[PDB]
Amino acid sequence: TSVDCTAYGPELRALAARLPRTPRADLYAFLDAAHTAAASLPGALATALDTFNAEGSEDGHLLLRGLPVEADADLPTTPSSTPAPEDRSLLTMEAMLGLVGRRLGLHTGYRELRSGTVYHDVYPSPGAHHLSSETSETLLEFHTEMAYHRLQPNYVMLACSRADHERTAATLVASVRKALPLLDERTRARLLDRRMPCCVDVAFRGGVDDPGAIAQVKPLYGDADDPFLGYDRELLAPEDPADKEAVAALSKALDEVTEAVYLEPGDLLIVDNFRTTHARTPFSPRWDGKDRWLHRVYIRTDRNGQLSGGERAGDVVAFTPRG
Repeated sequence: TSVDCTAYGPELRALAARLPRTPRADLYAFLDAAHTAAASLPGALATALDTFNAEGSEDGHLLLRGLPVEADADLPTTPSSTPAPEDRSLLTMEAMLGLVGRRLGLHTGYRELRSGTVYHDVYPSPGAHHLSSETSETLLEFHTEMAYHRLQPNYVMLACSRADHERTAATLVASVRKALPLLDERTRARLLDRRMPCCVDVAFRGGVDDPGAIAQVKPLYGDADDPFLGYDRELLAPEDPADKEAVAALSKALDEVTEAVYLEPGDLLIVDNFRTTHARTPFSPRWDGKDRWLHRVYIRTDRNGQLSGGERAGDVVAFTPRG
């Protein structure tokens, strides 16, 4: 689902100007300012966000196009490392992630990931691990983000400050609502609410006492007529022949319903992480200071066990595997 925000430029630039200019120096105050400002988002944008937040969509994502973004020459050099300096001045796409993010829910950091930070710069880095956002030449395979984490976020938001030079990197999404109809009843029944072993990303490894402590992921769960999805192409490890068969059918159906989006500066993609897997195709970095640069945040909502009380936008949570 897409929303052309070009006409909202003036109003959005003004809302961004309401926010503290050094976000990380007091991130709780920054996100509180963004929440108050979110109540003034242009009506059609606010309605699209609230509708997506409550209902999701058949295609599993909400793409905002044409948000205000700095001209290329007016942006800093593309980052070469993580974490970001706490003194970094606010970028317009970060302001948009603050506004749009708080309209949906609570920004959340993960202790073991990206130094426990909340705003993550996504840029290519040499020798990247194959499951990493730092990849470029190799395809980043379809996966639900942190499917194995008890505190898995409802949304992953990606805002583009710079696209790759040749604009070849495409962000791919596959929605369980489009894939499900392609599966037969036997396959759906096998997957629904069925726990299967799942490895975790690099950041969360360590401390696994035995095979019994390995995370367990239900590939489909919830309402049988409109299930949530948990899938990770590389990490999910079905053991019985029937489970493998079922996961392979699910993998094929997701491939068959793949939708591609080329993020350009000013674009902000909201992925429904409980119903949609995402991936990114290959691109070749130039290592010239102007490589692809996205900003990523994770958003928790009141849906399914993400919150237990007292949480604030800006909190950083620790790891607990599902199971």
